[PDB]
Amino acid sequence: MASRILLNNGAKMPILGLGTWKSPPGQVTEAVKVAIDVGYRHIDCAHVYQNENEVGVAIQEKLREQVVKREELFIVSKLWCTYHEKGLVKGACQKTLSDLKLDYLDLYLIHWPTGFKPGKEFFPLDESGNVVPSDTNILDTWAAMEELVDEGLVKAIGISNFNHLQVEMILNKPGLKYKPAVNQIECHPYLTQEKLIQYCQSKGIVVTAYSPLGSPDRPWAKPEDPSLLEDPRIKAIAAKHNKTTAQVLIRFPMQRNLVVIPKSVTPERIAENFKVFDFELSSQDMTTLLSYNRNWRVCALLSCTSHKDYPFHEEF
Ligand SMILES: NC(=O)c1ccc[n+]([C@@H]2O[C@H](COP(=O)([O-])OP(=O)(O)OC[C@H]3O[C@@H](n4cnc5c(N)ncnc54)[C@H](OP(=O)(O)O)[C@@H]3O)[C@@H](O)[C@H]2O)c1
Ligand SMILES: O=C(O)CCCc1nc(-c2cccc([N+](=O)[O-])c2)no1
Repeated sequence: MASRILLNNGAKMPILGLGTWKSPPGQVTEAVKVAIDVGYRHIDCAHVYQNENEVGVAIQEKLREQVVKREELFIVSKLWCTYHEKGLVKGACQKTLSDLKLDYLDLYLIHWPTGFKPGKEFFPLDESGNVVPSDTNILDTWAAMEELVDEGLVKAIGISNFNHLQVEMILNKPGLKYKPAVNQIECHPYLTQEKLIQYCQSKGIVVTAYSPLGSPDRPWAKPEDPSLLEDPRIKAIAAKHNKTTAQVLIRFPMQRNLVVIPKSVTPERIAENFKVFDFELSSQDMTTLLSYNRNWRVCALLSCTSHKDYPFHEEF
C-alpha cells in the first residue's frame, strides 16, 4: 500500500501520522523525534493541546540534524473555537507557526464547527456551564482560512468534526475559493462513519480518522465503556495476522482510503504503530470490523450540545 494520498490541492499527505492530544509537554519532544527517526512524516497538532512549542522543538532538531527535509514533512494544526472571528484567524495561525517553528503548515483545519466567545478561556462558560458561543458563522471562518492559503501561511485548509450538512454548507458556500482538502473525524470499529465517509470521499475530500485506538487515555473514560484494544474479537483478527491489536486498528482505516493518526508517547509503541504497511486485512476482516459499529464517541462534549452548530445531533 502506498504511503501517501493525493489531496484536492495537488499535494500528497502521508496516510499515517502521529497524534499529539494529551501528549505531555515533557514527553512529546522525544516522542516526535522518535517518530521521525522510525519513519513518520506527518504530525497532527493543535493549539488547544498546549504542547505545540515542544512538538516544534522536535521538528526543528530533526530538520537541523538533516534527518528529514521540510518538504518531506506534513504538519497539521487546527484553529481553536475561540478564534473563528475573521480578525483572529491569522493571528491564531501565526502563533501555531511560531510555536511549531515553521514558516507554513501543510494543512490547517477548523478544529470544530462551533465558534466560542473569544478571550483567554478555550471553553468560555456561562454560570450554568453552557459554552458561550460566538456569532461568527462557519462560512466567514472558511473565507478567513482561504486567505491563509493566499498569504502562503498554509498549503491546504480543511475541517474537523463537520457533519454532512456542514460539509455541504462549505461546499455550497457562495464564492467558495478552495474546497476543504480534509475532514478529520472520529473513526474506529465502534464508530465506523460509513455515510459521512462516503459523502466526503465522493466530493474528493480526504478523511482523517482520529482516536483510532478508542483513546484509552481520554480524561473521561468510564469502566462500562467499550474498549477496542481489549475486544477479544479484534484481538483474534490480530492473532490471525500475527500483528498487535493496535496494528489492526491502524491498518483498518488505511484500507478504507483514510488517513490515520494514532497517538503515543511510548517509543516502542510509536515504532510498533508504524509497522502496518507489510500486511493486509481481508475484505471479510474489514466487513467484520465494520460490523462492530455501535455509534460510540470518545469526543462529544455535553457543554456544547446546545450550540447551534453542535455537529452530532444529525445522524451523520
Ligand atoms: N480533530 C479533533 O477534534 C481530534 C479529537 C481527538 C483526537 N484527535 C487527534 O487524534 C489523535 C489520536 O486520538 P487520541 O489521542 O484520542 O487516541 P488514540 O490514538 O486512539 O489512542 C491513544 C492511546 O492509546 C495508547 N496507545 C498507542 N499506541 C498503543 C499501542 N500500540 N498499544 C497499546 N496502547 C497504545 C496511547 O498510550 P501512550 O501514549 O501512553 O503510549 C494512548 O493512551 C490525537 O492525539 C489527536 O492528534 C483530533
Ligand atoms: O481536540 C481534540 O483533539 C480533542 C479534545 C477533546 C474533545 N474536544 C471536544 C469538543 C470541543 C469543541 C466542540 C465540541 N462539540 O462537541 O461540539 C467538542 N470533545 O472532546
